[PDB]
Amino acid sequence: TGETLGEKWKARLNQMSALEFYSYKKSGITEVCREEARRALKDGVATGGHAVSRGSAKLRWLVERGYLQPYGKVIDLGCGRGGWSYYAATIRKVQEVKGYTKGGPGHEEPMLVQSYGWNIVRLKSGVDVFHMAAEPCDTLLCDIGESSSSPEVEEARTLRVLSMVGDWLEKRPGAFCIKVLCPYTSTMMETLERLQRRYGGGLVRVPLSRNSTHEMYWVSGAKSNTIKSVSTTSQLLLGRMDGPRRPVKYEEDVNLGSGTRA
Ligand SMILES: Nc1nc2c(ncn2[C@@H]2O[C@H](COP(=O)(O)OP(=O)(O)OP(=O)(O)O)[C@@H](O)[C@H]2O)c(=O)[nH]1
Ligand SMILES: Nc1ncnc2c1ncn2[C@@H]1O[C@H](CSCC[C@H](N)C(=O)O)[C@@H](O)[C@H]1O
Repeated sequence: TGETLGEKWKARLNQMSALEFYSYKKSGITEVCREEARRALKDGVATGGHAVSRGSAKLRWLVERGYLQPYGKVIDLGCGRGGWSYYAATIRKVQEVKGYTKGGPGHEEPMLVQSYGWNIVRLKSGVDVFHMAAEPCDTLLCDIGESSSSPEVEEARTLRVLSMVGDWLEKRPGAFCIKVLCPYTSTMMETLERLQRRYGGGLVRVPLSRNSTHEMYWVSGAKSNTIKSVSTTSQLLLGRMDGPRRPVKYEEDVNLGSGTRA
């Protein structure tokens, strides 16, 4: 014993055969159709309203449910191509969005499309956020966390993220959404519950997430129990390994429109 359910799921995950993992990573998950979005971005239709990545539909799913209500100044730590930034520009109460990513050889460089509100969005690449000082903001976004086959490695990097956002949350942002890659260890649930008492909010699982990751999102509009919501998600991914394979629930990708904003 000694293992959490999430630590049990990870061990079983690492022991699946090639196809067993292949047919499981998207068994029963929701997924937006990205075929026509890439073809228009590959060609260059910047005013078609196409999302730059799958991150737009994931963040949209959270906002269309009030899991957070962005407004005012928005900071997007780890913007990559800008899926979260280009969607936040379409929110009415949002007035300004600033993005920061690393980019480089093995990372995503920001894309410049013109969906609705593109003129208020800036994406500065080559920025290490862990060495960047925190600014006062209205809403804070963070989608940083690379996957590892080791739960202890995912633990360490997830903790590095939550310490970094500690000074950003200290700038009293009104709303926030922070990616929690590994929330299933004993220390994480201890850590997250400590940050919750202090900064509020709650942990949420997104159906668009693959079953190959235990990531959950720490949003400001939720008030779910720390240990209960994780264990519910740990049991979900475990139950999806045992039974028969399930189809993917496809849905239409988000369209962000076009045009400028004053
Ligand atoms: N048994 C098995 N487990 C894997 C494999 N690849 C990843 N896992 C696990 O998947 C976790 C995260 O996978 P990701 O690479 O981030 O995303 P993905 O679901 O694998 O998507 P793909 O890269 O297309 O396979 C890793 O931490 C590994 O623990 C594999 O090939 N076989
Ligand atoms: N220490 C760091 N500082 C700044 N950016 C980092 C970073 N570590 C990783 N990143 C970047 O953060 C990004 C997170 S993936 C972001 C995807 C985005 N939310 C979308 O919807 O498109 C990656 O592209 C990675 O290159």
